[PDB]
This record gives sequence, C-alpha cells and structure tokens, in this order.
Amino acid sequence: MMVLVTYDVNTETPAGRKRLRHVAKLCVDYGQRVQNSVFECSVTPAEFVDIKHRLTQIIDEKTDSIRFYLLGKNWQRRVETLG
Amino acid sequence: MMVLVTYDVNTETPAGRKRLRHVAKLCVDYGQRVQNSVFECSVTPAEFVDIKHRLTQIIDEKTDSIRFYLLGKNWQRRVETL
Repeated sequence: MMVLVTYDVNTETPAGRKRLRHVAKLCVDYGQRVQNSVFECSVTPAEFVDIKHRLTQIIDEKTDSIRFYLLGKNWQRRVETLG
Repeated sequence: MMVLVTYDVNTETPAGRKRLRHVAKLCVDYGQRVQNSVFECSVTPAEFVDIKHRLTQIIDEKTDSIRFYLLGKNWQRRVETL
C-alpha cells in the first residue's frame, strides 16, 4: 500500500535534527524522501507494523508526531507542486 | 474537495519562521494546521486556484517547496498517527 509519512519535529536542536536523520534513514528503505520530513513509501501491512514499531522508538512522543496518509493507486496522478 | 498541503521550509532562521507563519495564516482559512507545516484543506476548484497563486508569491521558490495531495473522499478513513 502507498503510505505518505509526515514527521513533525523541531529541527532547531541538534537532537531534533538527529531524530529526523534516523526517521529518514528508515523511511527511504521503503520509498522516497520528497521533502525534508515527508516520505512517499511503499509497505506491506507487516512492514507497516514493523515501521510503526521502530518509529515509536526513534521519535520523542511527547514533542514529535507522525501522521500516515494512505493514498490509493493513481496517487502520483494526484500530486501537484511549487518550489 | 480535500487537499493536503505540506510545506518544506527551514525554521532555524527568523525568515523561514516568518514564511511558515504566513503560509499558516493563508491555509488556516481553508482547513487545519494538523502539524507545524502540514495543513488539511477543504476547497472549491476556484479557491484552490487562488490559493496556489498566493502561496507562490509567499514562499522562497529556490529553497522551499509545497506539495498538494488531492485526497479522495473518505480520506479520513485513511489517516493514522503513532
């Protein structure tokens, strides 16, 4: 299934920026980093449970948040850009 | 129609934080700031065109980017959080 991962972390600190690097390291195994903290990923349901599980341990859950959008097929024909 | 807007800007400088707030002020007219630089928007075709126009002026096109994902209806049945 396609999954868009949007990670909200405060990059004004070294530790923030380091968690971003880890989250990115993890998500790019499963697809592509299209902005600094946005990822277009391709995962089986087992992989998705595994990813959730590892993301939990990387992120600071009190300050950070991750959202997952499950778009269908023809999701590429449904993205537009600027910049 | 529902559109997800994701804005990539560097917020370690005042100039980036300004641009983000300005994008925020615009996008919040049409939906919600679900995370610091992500906005879930509800828009007519005409609203979508005018917004795209103004975002274009606001952002630094060389160092920033905006992605608009058109969410299908019942897109809410397909969002999860950790």
